[PDB]
Amino acid sequence: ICYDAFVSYSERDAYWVENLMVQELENFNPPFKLCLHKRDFIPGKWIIDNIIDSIEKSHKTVFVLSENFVKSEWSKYELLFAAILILLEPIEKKAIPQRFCKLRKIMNTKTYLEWPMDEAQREGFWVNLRAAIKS
Amino acid sequence: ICYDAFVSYSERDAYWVENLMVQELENFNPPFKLCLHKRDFIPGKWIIDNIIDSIEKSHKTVFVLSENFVKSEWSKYELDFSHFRLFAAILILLEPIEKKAIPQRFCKLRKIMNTKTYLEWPMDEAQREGFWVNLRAAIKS
Amino acid sequence: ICYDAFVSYSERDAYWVENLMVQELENFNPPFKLCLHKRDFIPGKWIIDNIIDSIEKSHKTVFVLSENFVKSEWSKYELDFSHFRLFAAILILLEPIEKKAIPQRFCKLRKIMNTKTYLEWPMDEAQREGFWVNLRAAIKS
Amino acid sequence: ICYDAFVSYSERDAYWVENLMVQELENFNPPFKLCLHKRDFIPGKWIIDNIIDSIEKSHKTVFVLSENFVKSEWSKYELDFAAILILLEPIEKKAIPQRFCKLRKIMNTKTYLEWPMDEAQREGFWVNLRAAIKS
Repeated sequence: ICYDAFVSYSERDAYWVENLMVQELENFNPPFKLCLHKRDFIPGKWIIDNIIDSIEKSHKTVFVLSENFVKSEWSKYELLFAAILILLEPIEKKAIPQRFCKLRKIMNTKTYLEWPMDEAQREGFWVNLRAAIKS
Repeated sequence: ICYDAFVSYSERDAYWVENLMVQELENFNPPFKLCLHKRDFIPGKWIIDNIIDSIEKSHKTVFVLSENFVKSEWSKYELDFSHFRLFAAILILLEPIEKKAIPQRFCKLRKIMNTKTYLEWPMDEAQREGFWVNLRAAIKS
Repeated sequence: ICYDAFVSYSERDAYWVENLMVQELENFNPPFKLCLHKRDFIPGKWIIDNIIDSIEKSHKTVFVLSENFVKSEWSKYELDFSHFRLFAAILILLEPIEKKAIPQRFCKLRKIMNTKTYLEWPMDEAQREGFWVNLRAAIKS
Repeated sequence: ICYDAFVSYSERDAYWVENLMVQELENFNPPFKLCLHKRDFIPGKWIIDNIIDSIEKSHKTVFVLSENFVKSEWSKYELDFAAILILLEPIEKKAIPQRFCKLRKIMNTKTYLEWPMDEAQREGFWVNLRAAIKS
């Protein structure tokens, strides 16, 4: 085991993950060891490779859910269920196709963390996230 | 499986790989069949593919370490290609690399640089005769 | 698995599949989960895969056989998807076909028209009420 | 088993395969059951699928060798591991890159059949072939 978490996010949500989340975690004290998929990996796309082995070499895996993540990043996983979900923006459970089940399942169960649209509550969001990670 | 070794290096440490090691390994008798990174990858296909097909079509992969390579090439072999479990891979430490200067995300390489299991290019021309003796020794293992 | 069954059919045989089979299966109670070939296959993906992403994403595969079908869409499963050895796959037979008009390259489909293992869709405006019951039971099987 | 033989060839040698070869066999009597790869399968490219399986469904496997066969068809074999070879055009064992070795093997095994450069021997070319095919 090498990192405390594998963060699977989408190139669009990149800003949030590589900037803000990285700030509230990799710059914590003591710091968290993060393996950001989109930042650390060759921007080419894959599966067997790393992902699993990279995941299995990190204490936890974070899926930064959002509509962007559905379009382009989920598609693979459907085709770890330990796993920490993060709902960055509200996704319409319905608006989610019926061919993307495992998501729905893992979704509805509610083993997820919801990022707040209210600046004030962010301070707490992390607190729960770090806790979840360090769980 | 057509090569003896797939040498992966940085353009920075070019001269050495191309003008010293190659001579040393290719001319040696008998000679070695080498696949060469920044000097001989096939068109069309994208690099990473070439890199793979190479890593795949050759007995061993010889990595030429150097702060500049750790900064621009090593990420690949420890992540995107983790599934290749390359860590039999031979490592050459061309120059010195302080451990603490190694990105924290690179645990395989850190374990490498701690286990001191790499061929270290000597600065005393005298000792190279031996360097070369283990490099082949290694490749041909 | 994310779908109860994946219906593979021609475009000439739609009304049947898309209006009846749907009504009878996607409106039962409790309703079924169906993946209709010429209806829910995504764009950004190439058909073949689009298929493999359904075959595997469903408990069973329903092959609405017809004359047209064999002509315009059977090949795919005779060799392309011949590694999946689909022959648990349900085989419907919506209309008659002369076993002599079936291409000789379609070995497997031959065996299909011999062991006559499939649900033939009846002309009997009465014996049909039982086709769909044999259908569901094949799916839910 | 179901096919008399399998034909692996480069899209660029089709006119010879999908034409001369066929009108010489699939149109013989009794006709041969041939499954030409570039002709019958979907133009998508793969490996596990078909090929080995479709191969395990023919009494033989015929490779139509030629510079074009290497540029687009052999690369696939060299990486993965009865066989009738049909050298269409003379291919110098030199031009064969050091990365096409399982090839220089089969090649330097001279277990092939050459396409004659003289109209005369043509009619004969087809004989030896049909032989090896049915044999």
